[PDB]
Amino acid sequence: LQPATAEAADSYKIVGYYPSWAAYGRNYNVADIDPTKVTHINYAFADICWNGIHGNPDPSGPNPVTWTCQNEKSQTINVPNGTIVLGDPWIDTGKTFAGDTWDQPIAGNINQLNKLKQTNPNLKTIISVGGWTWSNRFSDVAATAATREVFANSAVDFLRKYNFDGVDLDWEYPVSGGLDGNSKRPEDKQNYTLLLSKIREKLDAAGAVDGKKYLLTIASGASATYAANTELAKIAAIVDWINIMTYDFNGAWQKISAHNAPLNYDPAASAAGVPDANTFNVAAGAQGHLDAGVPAAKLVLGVPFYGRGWDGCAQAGNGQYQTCTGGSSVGTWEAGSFDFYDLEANYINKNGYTRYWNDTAKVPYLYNASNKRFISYDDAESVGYKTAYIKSKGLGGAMFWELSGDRNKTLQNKLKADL
Repeated sequence: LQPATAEAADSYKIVGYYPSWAAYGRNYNVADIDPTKVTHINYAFADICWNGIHGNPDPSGPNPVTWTCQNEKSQTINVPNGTIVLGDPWIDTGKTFAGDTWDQPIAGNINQLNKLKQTNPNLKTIISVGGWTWSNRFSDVAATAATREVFANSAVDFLRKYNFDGVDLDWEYPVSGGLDGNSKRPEDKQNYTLLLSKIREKLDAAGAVDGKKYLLTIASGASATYAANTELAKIAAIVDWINIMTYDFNGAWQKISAHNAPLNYDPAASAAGVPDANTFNVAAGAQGHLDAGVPAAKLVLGVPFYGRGWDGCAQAGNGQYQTCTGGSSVGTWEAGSFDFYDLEANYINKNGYTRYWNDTAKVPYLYNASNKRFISYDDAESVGYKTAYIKSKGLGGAMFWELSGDRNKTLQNKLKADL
């Protein structure tokens, strides 16, 4: 091949999440990933040790379980409070896969991520810490110098041991929001910035020693409250980029149906009383970061490779913005949510579900008139509007949750084609 012409686009990021638990019943393994579709993979998740255990027993979350803090062999370790630990040692580093032999330090999903690099040397891997279920100790870590130091040094340790290229903090969320059982403080706003600065300090030193650049990112909330509760301009100066979670704006937890990731404001949503319709859309979320002073190149737009549904929605408006009986009792792996590949096989203009298009919000939805279910989702067309927005605003690229939900690579192919 002739050496290809360089274009500004050559530089968009495509950051795909891989959830560690996909390797269980979902039967979607790291080795199933096509690395050519992404620039970075965020591995979800590592956790934080506190008093020798980790996890979150909050019963309002989907996985109310704790475990001892362990090493890569699933043996209990004694580490200081605030240490980043493997979230699920067995699947992360213990299970063997094709190519593994007895004579290697680690196996599991993480070694398979490193194999994807060997085969696809342009790929970078990033460990994501936290998320919805494991955000309960961030406030405690960020609250004092000593635990910020422990956490930052442990991020270097983890990256070095497991050959990650970077670390990503998914604190959901500083100050307010997230699961009720999360530790929270007003000072989370300033403390988060200092946590990030300390991590950058340690990554800068480690990179100088190790002969490389280590990356630091966060996943941010898209609401105005998140922006008010964080120092986005200061964060942006420290991190390599921010992955904004421009999705989960509406879902099975509310009675009025609406969109998971509407791109633009639809006046009809406000007329319907959809909570926060004015601001709960992708463009408003991204614009809030730009308005705060986040450079566009440091803003990577989150895109969902799943939808959300409701049961018992009236026929009016084809189910859209209607007061339904509740969240959908059906879902691909958990009630209320639908992976895109499942939608492709079983729902989009199939089995009584008819597709409709909201041309203001620029997203599709399904309504089954016989059974009254409504599903908001994203498809190739709506992803195309989201990439058009990325390009128009000069954003850094796209992030998506998550690889196992896009099994046919339909949405990945769209991102690739557009970015």
